[PDB]
Amino acid sequence: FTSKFADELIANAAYIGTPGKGILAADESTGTIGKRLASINVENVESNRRALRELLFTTPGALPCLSGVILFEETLYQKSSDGTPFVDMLKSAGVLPGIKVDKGTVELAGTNGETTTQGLDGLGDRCKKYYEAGARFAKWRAVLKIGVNEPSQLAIHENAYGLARYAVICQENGLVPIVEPEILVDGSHDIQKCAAVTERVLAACYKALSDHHVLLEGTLLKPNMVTPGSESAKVAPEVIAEHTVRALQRTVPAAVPAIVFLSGGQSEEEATRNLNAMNQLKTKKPWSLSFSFGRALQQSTLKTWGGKEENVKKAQEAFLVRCKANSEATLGAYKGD
Amino acid sequence: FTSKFADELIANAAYIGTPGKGILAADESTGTIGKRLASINVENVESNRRALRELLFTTPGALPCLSGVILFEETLYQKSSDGTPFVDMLKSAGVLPGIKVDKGTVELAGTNGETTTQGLDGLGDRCKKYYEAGARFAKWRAVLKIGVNEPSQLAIHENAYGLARYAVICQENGLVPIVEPEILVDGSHDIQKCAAVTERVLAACYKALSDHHVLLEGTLLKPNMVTPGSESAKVAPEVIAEHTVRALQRTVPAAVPAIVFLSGGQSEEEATRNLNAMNQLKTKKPWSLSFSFGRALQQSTLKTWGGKEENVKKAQEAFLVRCKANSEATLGAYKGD
Amino acid sequence: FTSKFADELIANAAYIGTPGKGILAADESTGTIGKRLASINVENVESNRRALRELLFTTPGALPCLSGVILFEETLYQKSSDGTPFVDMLKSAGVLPGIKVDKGTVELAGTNGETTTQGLDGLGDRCKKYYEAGARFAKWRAVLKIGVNEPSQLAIHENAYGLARYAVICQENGLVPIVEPEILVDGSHDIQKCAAVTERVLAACYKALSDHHVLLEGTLLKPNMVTPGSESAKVAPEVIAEHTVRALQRTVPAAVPAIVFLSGGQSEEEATRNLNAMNQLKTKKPWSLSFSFGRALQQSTLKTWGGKEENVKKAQEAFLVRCKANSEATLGAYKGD
Amino acid sequence: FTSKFADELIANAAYIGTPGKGILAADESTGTIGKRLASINVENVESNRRALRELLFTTPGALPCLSGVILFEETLYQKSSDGTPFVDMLKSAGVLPGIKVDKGTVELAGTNGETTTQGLDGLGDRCKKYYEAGARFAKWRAVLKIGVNEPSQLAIHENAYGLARYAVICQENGLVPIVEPEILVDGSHDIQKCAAVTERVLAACYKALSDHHVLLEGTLLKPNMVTPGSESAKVAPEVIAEHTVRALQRTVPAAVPAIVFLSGGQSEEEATRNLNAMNQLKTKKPWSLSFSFGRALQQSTLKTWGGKEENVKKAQEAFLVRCKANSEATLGAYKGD
Repeated sequence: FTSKFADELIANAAYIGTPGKGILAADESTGTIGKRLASINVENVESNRRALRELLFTTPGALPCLSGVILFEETLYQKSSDGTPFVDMLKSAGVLPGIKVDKGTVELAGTNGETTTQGLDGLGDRCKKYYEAGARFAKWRAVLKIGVNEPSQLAIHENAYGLARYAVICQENGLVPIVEPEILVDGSHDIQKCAAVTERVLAACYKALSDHHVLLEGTLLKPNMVTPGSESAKVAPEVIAEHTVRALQRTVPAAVPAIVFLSGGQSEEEATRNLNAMNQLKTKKPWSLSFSFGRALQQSTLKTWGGKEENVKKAQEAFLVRCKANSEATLGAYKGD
Repeated sequence: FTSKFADELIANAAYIGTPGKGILAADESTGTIGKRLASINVENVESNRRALRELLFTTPGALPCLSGVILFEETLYQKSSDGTPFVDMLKSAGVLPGIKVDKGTVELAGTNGETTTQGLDGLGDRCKKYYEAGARFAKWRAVLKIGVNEPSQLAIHENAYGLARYAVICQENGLVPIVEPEILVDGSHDIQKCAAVTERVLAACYKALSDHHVLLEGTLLKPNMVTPGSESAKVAPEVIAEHTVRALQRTVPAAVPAIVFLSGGQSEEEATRNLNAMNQLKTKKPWSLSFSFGRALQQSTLKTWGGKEENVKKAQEAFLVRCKANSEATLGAYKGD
Repeated sequence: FTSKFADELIANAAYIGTPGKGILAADESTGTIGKRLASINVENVESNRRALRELLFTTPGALPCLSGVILFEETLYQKSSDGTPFVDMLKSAGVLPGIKVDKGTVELAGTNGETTTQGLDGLGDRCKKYYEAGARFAKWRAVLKIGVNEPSQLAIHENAYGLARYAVICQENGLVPIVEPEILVDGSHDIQKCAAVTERVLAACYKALSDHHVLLEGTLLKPNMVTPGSESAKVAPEVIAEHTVRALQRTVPAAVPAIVFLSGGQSEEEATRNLNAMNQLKTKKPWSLSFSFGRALQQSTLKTWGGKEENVKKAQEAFLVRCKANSEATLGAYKGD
Repeated sequence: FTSKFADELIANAAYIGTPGKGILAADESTGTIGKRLASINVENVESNRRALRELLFTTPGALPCLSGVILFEETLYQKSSDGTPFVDMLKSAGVLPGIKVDKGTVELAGTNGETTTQGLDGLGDRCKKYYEAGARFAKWRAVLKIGVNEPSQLAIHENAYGLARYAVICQENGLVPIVEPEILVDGSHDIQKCAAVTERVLAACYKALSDHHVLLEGTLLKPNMVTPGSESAKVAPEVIAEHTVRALQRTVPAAVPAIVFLSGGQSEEEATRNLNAMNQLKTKKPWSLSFSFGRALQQSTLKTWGGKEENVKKAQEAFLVRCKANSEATLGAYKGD
């Protein structure tokens, strides 16, 4: 398998990992963004979703910190207040538009609330329409949990091979697949457990991608950082960095151009600090270590904004703060704000 | 000497050397651009200079290939057709605006047509106005020639210490100085001679910068590539690369973040190919090897454009071709057109 | 799985990959060395085997080019003419002694002459005795072939999991396992085929090693270079290098410290030139690229020596030539004889 | 200036900077070693100096940690107890023998106790004899002090140009020159002052080496680490590392293959820790950062070795500890002992 998009996939995937840049995940479904809007007393109508995404995308200074922005299908075709398609707004600034293509998760019978991710049906034709609409990368999220018997062989197998198949289809249709095998932080396991599970899961995913003949140079990885569980004592950025980078060195081929971490419920500042520490570690890292943050990029902007329009300039200043901080983190040059 | 701009100088100088980006030198005076406009039957009025710079700067896809654009003073204050100041147009795309600050050359008594560069008088106050107008780097060109007795000790000394003093003033006023000691190609000397002269000159320049207590991590170097003289047989990109990188390894401190080659006499394609070969050399290179090209970036765009407006879309496609090619060259990934 | 030897394994595996050094494979059994001795009219008695190994190991200048020497069990316990144990001779020069621990190959029923490698029975106790005798690394050779239906899923699976189990036992007993999945060069397949098969095989091997909880940082890889088949047209070193390094980038974790190529029927000079080209390639290589050569290091020495003792000084100068050339090749600094 | 030794100079200088290796400075004159021997109640006769250097050089395990050993003229021609010439002992183990060639310092009139280094007279003929005796590198120590008006322009100029001229003569006779501009720690100045003085001194030295047409690729630098003065509070290894590496980045061309730090006033453990921290700094370092230690390698060995021969095995185990620790420090892998 050589795609006709092979050169463009390799160029775009490498571009996403440009030092100083990372990805804004703005791909929250109509429901998920509902929750976010609720959490700051705003109705979930298309009026407000458009307003919020426009706030982000027209923040002075923000787009230059961004190699990519993950959109939801609605937003991919939406225009701003002045009739500018968001995808053009992105492109003008050198930002690749991305598209969430998974159709969410379902529970696996005979497991303890483990899931598999849906979305392969008609995915080829979707990806082609998305490419035609200006998308150049894709997202698919697989979710694994840590427990006594988790993640199970079945959960791993299903999620790895679901990611691999998604990756091929993406590449056939000119979209760089972000491979996202998220290991949830939930629990009182220690960082060593997280490390072992992350190592096992990534090794399963790269084996699957090899079996599916995926062009690794035309892909991205969006893994969790290796951290203690959500109920365990927090640990310094340097400890997160050591464990995380060691896990990646053990599993992720050099052919992969960039690793764009998910924040997974870490605070805005903590996510930045952890990423920074990874870029300050003197060790073999044959991939860019960057960000693909949603909540960790938007949380404080959502709050400053609240509802209406006096707080746009203030919320845009807040958004710039986090974009700039994460950009600095990719270069290992974040000093704190 | 610690500048209050020290952090911003270091961040901006590092930014210019971002993999995938380089500098467009669009800083040709009112007269020099006249020549270029003449050469394609366009009158040299402010109407057309603005139109040409706008053509370049509003090329879809081009700005993302550019970490910086060197402007002439006129262009620094000019706006586009839609009222956007060029410096804002550039910033929105993450491009640093730069300013040519030298006042040209004068001949040195007692030499064989060797020059020194003028421009120190009132330079501080100029740089400060330029900073306030949105400029964040500066350019000063010293010119050296190769002859039986050239470059002379006097020419070298004058040009190195003129550059050093310019560099300090720049940094005091928040402009990253591009240090440009251009060794002209004119003559029948071979590449070995060029190498020895380039090594001598750069060693003189870094000595001067040390004596002037310049913050090297807040500077840039725009040297000639090491090539045979104008009357000698041209040589393969691999040979240009070997001699050039060896010269830089011998002279340019690792503290300097990036080396942005001038194109000099070189064609569009030749400049790209030579830069690419440098980025394919596996050797210790503690600086970004990038581009600061004028004619090598504009030549084919100037021609396609000709005069008027049906040839804008076509000329912008031509400009994108060269921007994209040089961007690929900074990554060592240029495969040819 | 944490070994008590973990720190020493990681230090020794990293040591083998020291730039300027590689491995001499002198581990040919009593029969195989018989063939080699025959091929230059010498009887296969313990007298001569000792004489030949002593010739190699007492070559002025040779041992400094060697981070390791793979021995056969006989040689591990043998002394030189003057009562110096070879293992002390090696250690004095900073050379790690290694031990061949596989018991050869057997054919797999239902395949077309594909093999699996034997030797797991009592391997733990062997490795412990070998460690006590001064061995610090081990060798196990798996063999895969290329054909219409080869290598088969069964061959791959058997060889990968045989290597993995061998690797853990090694590490439990303080021997750095060289993981050697040799894909035989035999056939008229092209280099693209070799690339695809090498990529599939290595991916299967690292999956197995992960399943077996092997410490990658305490291992080595001895793969075939990626080459056209033995019956296909030879190609330039730079082509071998491009395909080989690409295959390794796609499959071998950064955690592995070093890759010591087998020569696999290449000539002395060709092996050196191919290794050199790999170290001249500007590309992400998170491991040392070195040599583990047998015939490619000894062939010309065997011949110069012949049988008799007038040709020792001459044969030792020949051996030094190849040691020195391969040492230079590890640094990318080999220019030809 | 092209030496006939140019290839061998470049290969040997690069060899000295092999990761995992550094230099033992055992070159203390008849007087200086007197002091060391006195300090542990041993008479300064050639009997005992030989015994001490033999102790070091015949330590099981030590030589593999060493790319070079700097000798005093006496030791260069000495043999061990068993008739083995030291230079053969070194070579057998892959260690380059080096020779101290300066003839000590003299005071500069019109300065405040500043010195210049002697030794240029007949140095060519000495270097040639030394090369013939098996030496392949050389050492010359310049001494600078830090005061209100020190180091003076005159002291710097004299020492830089003395080093440059020494370097040329070395290279003409096939010895890699170690350039050693030692800035003494004496005083109450802070680390920032040491940094500024080290940067000024090194910049003067590389300017001089350029003027003298020295082949940088065939040289070594032995500078002080950047530290607080002798009367100021000691500072953490990370702070030493940051200031030291920054000073070198600012001044030492990439063409120089290795920087072999002098230990100066530092303890064994402190020297190792500081070196290690430099190799753990994530920053552009286009040279090997290694060691050329005297006191920091020998101090604890001198003490364990009382004078008599029952304490040799114990003192050799102590010497191995420091060799092993510094070797690990060159790799950034020292964890403490």
